[PDB]
Amino acid sequence: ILGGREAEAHARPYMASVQLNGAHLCGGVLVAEQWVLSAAHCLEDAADGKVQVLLGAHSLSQPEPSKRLYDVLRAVPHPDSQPDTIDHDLLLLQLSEKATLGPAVRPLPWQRVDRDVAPGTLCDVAGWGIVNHAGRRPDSLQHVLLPVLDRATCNRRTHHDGAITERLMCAESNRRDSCKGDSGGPLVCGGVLEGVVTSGSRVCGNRKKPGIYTRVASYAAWIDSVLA
Ligand SMILES: CC(C)CC(=O)Nc1cccc(-c2cccc(CN)c2)c1
Repeated sequence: ILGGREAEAHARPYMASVQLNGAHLCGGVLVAEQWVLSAAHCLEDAADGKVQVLLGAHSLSQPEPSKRLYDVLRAVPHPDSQPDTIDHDLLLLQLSEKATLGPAVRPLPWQRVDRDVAPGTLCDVAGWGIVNHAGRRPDSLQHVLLPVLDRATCNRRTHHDGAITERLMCAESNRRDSCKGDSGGPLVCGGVLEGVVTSGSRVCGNRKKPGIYTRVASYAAWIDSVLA
């Protein structure tokens, strides 16, 4: 998260760190007792690494009573996701067991009704991704409020050039932005999960290249079907 602030410890009890070989790789969101939603691009290149999900965390390194590391039983990428596109970039991770629910570990309800978030609406984005242009990685969870950008402006030639489908939304990226290591984490509007961070492009914090988020409501039938 560029241009954000440290979050309040455990105020986002849905927040998950998706880990490869003991290190934070991607954000994720606890959406049911046994399932975490993240981005499909995260698991390309996992190949024989230890894939785990850290729940109940604030600091990645320091000990905390609520922190617990879970193994993944099953990972289900959306079947139309591909490494060279930004489309359908969702991943569902089934934990080895039901997560232990508590003040610091709780699922976040997600939008099932396919309606665009209105432009200008401020949405909360959180993660352990990099926090500046010198590559600094934070120890503790960061967050930022970003205004939703309307799809037609997002789709102009100077911005993302028709790439933003009805299944994607954008937010302003002017010095405040999701960045490397925030992928798969939550965009929350009205207290509900509306988006999952994705990227087509390496650039962060450039007004001309808005952040892109996969609209979970757009995949509501697929999500339900995998959760059953
Ligand atoms: C960590 C893997 C999923 C590989 C990957 O995609 N890396 C990578 C590198 C630089 C910027 C970003 C990136 C992420 C989230 C948002 C944005 C821009 N808003 C950029 C992403």
